[PDB]
Amino acid sequence: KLPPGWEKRMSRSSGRVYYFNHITNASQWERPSGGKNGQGEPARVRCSHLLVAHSQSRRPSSWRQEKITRTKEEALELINGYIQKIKSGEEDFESLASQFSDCSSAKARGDLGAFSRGQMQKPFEDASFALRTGEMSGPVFTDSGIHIILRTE
Repeated sequence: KLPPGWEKRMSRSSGRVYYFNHITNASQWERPSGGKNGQGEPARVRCSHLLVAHSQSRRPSSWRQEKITRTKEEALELINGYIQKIKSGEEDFESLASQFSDCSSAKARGDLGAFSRGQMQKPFEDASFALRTGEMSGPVFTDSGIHIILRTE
């Protein structure tokens, strides 16, 4: 029971019963599913993401600032914060991706078009293919920094 990645947990020092995904890093009270077996995975998936980079990113630069100084932890604070804002409904994913993303895709609502396994960084890819149409991920790390993936197709 539970699609690839999913699991049942309980937050530290806080009695919370919810679902967690080891691949997407998504957290939610609601159960992801409710009999669709041998479902495997699609061959292609269109995705949008918002990327925050830190000092250890392969390319500590982006269209937002000539030189990235923020640390890993600081960049993670930002992701979380953007996630908090997305989920609360206070701010949609696209506008946040267009305002703060460190990938040139920011000028495209953060879209990346449909892709298949092979091109993207394995961490980002595994997440993307583990996400379902309309689902959003939790923090995702790659040599580019920390992402927030949103599968559109």
